[PDB]
Amino acid sequence: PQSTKRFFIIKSNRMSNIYTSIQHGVWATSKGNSRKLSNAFTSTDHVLLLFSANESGGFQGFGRMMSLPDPQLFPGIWGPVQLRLGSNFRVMWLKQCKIEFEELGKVTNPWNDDLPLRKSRDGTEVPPALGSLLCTWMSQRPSEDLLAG
Ligand SMILES: *O[C@H]1[C@@H](O)[C@H](n2cnc3c(NC)ncnc32)O[C@@H]1CO
Repeated sequence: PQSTKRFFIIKSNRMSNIYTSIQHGVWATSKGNSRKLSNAFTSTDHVLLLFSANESGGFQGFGRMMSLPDPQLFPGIWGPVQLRLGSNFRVMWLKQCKIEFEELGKVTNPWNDDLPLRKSRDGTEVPPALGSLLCTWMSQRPSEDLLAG
């Protein structure tokens, strides 16, 4: 499928990887999600990534996928978990913020089996009407210095 904008929820089990992503403009995901994001990148004008650390209760910001996975990009930057991930790709964070899932009220995702937004696994796609609004709301918040600490 070809389209203008697509939106994916990214989960991280460690805050340090979010900090590394922000400092270096890089991400990597599971091998299966890497194929999904790669297919989206080559078929979509803009692939937006909405970042939510595990057990953080919400989103820390969003960014645009800028390149395809590349084994030569920052090899091994995540440590040994690199072995369980696809290759690294460039991401440009467009906003760092704090928005809790609870602030959005009850929201479910029709592209993810009617699961609550807060129950999204890594790589979950959201429909464009919802994804666009999530990015708009994030952009309208004050920027948060996530690297504080
Ligand atoms: O639920 C997810 C998730 O939080 C985690 N995940 C996926 N991709 C990453 C990265 N990329 C650098 N860093 C930390 N955690 C990550 O994996 C589980 C699924 O096993």
